[PDB]
Amino acid sequence: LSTSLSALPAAARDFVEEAVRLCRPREVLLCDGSEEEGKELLRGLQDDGVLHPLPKYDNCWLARTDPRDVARVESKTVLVTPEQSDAVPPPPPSGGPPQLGNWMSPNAFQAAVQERFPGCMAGRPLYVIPFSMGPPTSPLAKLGVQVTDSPYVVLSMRIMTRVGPAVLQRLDDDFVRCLHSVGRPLPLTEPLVSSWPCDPSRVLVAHIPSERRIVSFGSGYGGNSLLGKKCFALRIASRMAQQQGWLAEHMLILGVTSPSGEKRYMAAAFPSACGKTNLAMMTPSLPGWRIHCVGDDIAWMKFDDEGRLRAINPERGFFGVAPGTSSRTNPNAMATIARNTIFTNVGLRSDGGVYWDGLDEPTEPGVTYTSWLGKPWKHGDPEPCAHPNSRFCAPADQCPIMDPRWDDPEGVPIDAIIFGGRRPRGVPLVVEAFGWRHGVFMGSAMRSLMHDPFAMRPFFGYNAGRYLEHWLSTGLRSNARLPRLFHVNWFLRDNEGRFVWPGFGHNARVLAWIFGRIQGRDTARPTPIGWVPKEGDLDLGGLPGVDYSQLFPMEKGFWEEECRQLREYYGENFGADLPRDVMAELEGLEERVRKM
Ligand SMILES: [Mn+2]
Repeated sequence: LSTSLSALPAAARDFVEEAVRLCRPREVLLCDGSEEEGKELLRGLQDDGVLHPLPKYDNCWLARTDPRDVARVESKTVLVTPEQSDAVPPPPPSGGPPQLGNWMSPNAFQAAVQERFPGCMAGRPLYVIPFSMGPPTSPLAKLGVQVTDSPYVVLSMRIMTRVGPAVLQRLDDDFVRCLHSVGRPLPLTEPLVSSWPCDPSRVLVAHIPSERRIVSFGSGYGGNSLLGKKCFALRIASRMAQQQGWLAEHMLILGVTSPSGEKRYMAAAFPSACGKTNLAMMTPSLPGWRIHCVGDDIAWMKFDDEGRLRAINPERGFFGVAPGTSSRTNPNAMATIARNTIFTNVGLRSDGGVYWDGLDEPTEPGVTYTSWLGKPWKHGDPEPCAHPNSRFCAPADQCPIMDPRWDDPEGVPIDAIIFGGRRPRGVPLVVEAFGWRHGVFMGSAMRSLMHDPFAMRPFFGYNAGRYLEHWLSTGLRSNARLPRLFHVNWFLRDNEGRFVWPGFGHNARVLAWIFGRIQGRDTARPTPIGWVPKEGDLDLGGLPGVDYSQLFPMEKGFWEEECRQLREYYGENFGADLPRDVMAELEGLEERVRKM
């Protein structure tokens, strides 16, 4: 933290001074990403009452939020473009709520800024955060400058991105301007809740791609405030990608090594509550196989000169949902979050540790709890101890299975892309697409019952139909080594309501099959929905009782209904903006189902 801004290049300096004149902060501080700066930020945050130390652990801290500021606010998140059709398809003609993004006109956007930002930082320091999305020297990396009046945001951006000097050395006119304020100028006219400033009634999270700009007001929380995380890495980036010939995706990236020494990388898009982080840092249950984590949320991908799809993880840390995390379910995540971690809205224990539903850290008898609301809590309370969207924010380099190339500037070659879902019936354990367009259809048809195409539903940066067109166009690249495309479902249930598939480390068996398919192996049989593993070619050795026929249902009734639902979904939500090739795939599936 320094008041000297002379190291900022001209365009970055211009942006900072614009924000200063608008927001009227008490002082202006340039962040350098150093260890000493982190200690300073922590001290101020503890003094402000925002952070509780967690003396059970090594340098971990707990923040709590105002109950009105606990998650991304989709209804207040908007794309700002001169033409509405550049941002979103036509409104559902039957009058249903728009579900592929919100549009705000430039006129309306500017008027909204003018109601909110003038003088919003009075009495507060403004912090300048120069940051890189990706290793700063990667050809796939992109820079930003975020200004904010939240030390909490500064601390978390330091973890989630690359911040400081090394970024400054690369900074020119080409960066994303990221303007943030909690919207609580001093003096306060009423007490805060949990020392957490916000302006919930006026929250606005705006994306202005034509201006390389993100503007976020009134929330201090994760997806709204850490502008690299979703605003930049998916919304702004997806539009850049469409214009510049790459892909910015809501995908984990992992490396899979066979017992015989070959390594393949795979990306996977999962909607919420499908075990995304459990897959990305899985400990495999097939002897000889290794899994490494490259990232568990965002993937930026571009074809190289040889036609290989190269991916980087543009983030430097994990901002993960805490509830459910345990040594039983994810020992790698437990190791990642054991030190130098900021927890938000989890429970606090009398022994100075944390608590959330599912946590299995041994604790002494007589240990007691305080909920994320600051109230005493005991098991059986109608409310959870930790908020369901409570988070850890931890450096990625603490994950024991980080891939050796997780921060390699060249990126890793992707040979499979996996779409995920959670269905009790109908959708097989694993299916491979018959080709590129068929796979793009599978991605567009993902569910979460809600539809979540490519797991991008809340994160489109431009017309979702045109994003599907971009995916189709991408497959036409001359001499591209296109990854094979798959859809997986870990969550089929049997007649008794128990899972047919044990999941977790056994998911490695599904990755092993996919690995073999990448290798050109003759291990599949055709079905109306795509290729499935032949019985015997999916390794079920050591899984006695697991019933192959239950893992690969082929139910005509289910698919007839699924087709009806998709047709209605496409018609209402994409209309004329749906690419013909996608509709053609639905029509093909319909005809194949007719003959089954
Ligand atoms: Mn995500």
